[PDB]
Amino acid sequence: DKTVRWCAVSEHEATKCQSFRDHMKSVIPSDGPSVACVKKASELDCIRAIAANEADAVTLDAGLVYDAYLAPNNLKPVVAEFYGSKEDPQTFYYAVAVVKKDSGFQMNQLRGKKSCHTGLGRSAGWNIPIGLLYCDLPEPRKPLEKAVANFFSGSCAPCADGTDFPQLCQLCPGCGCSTLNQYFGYSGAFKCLKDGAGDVAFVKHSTIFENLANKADRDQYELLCLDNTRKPVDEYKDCHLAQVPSHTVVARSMGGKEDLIWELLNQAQEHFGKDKSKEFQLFSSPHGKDLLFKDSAHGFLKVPPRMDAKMYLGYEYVTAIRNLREGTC
Ligand SMILES: [Fe+3]
Repeated sequence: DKTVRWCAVSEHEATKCQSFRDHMKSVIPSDGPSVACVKKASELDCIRAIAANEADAVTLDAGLVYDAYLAPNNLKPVVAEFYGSKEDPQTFYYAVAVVKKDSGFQMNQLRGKKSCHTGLGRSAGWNIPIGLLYCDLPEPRKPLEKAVANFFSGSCAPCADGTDFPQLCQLCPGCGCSTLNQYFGYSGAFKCLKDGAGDVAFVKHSTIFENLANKADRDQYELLCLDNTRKPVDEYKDCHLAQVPSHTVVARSMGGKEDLIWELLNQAQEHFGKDKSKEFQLFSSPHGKDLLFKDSAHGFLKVPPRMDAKMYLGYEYVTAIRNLREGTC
């Protein structure tokens, strides 16, 4: 029963945040918790702000959860999104590589292609695909951006430094790290492919389904599998790059209001979860896709007491991330 300062990244998320706040007021008693909205330019800024006691919560892709746990931020995950359905919640998802039908190349022929990424340091759009191509990348592999810029003949990697690596923002000038960059995120990375700027988009299994309603439109796309073959977008379970942890809401390790955060989100998913309301929806919005939370999420699950980021992500994934900034071949 106090205020939770939610960190909204840019204009769109801010708008949804304002709606979230108002609708919650109309249904949460006077002794219930409330939402306040803080607008930031990026997720990176949100991490700082929470650590500096300027905000209290923000949902992050598991890839960014690692950087949020690192000093001097020291944030911890408190609430996780789950996908699939309520009967059988999936606390993970599939990273896939989407391409257009008959484009003519396999996984082993990516050098020279144009790639569309959700964002720098993110699970599906960066960490996984780059981790798999790592050794096939040219040297030096430090900084990593360098190698990626030289592997592909241009790409869109939101949040990257366009000054230092201009090839990385070739498909999306500036490399905007928010929805203001139309090619940002899952659906942004997909549009980058659909519009014809890129040859491959690294997103999740639900992305194409979230964007193309007709099975006939989806039939014009395919998935690149690790065995250098292609498969239909609905056969992602046999044709994906990896399984990664679900997105999660992070908070301060000290005086982080984890109790209020859970109390709020739990009431939120009950009143405005999937199919629960005509006035407001927590997992969709006329203002855009994946705002504040993923459209593909069906609810939340409280993370076990005082769990750290390494434990949440898993040693295998943590290990994958570490090598990404070091590794040999
Ligand atoms: Fe993600």
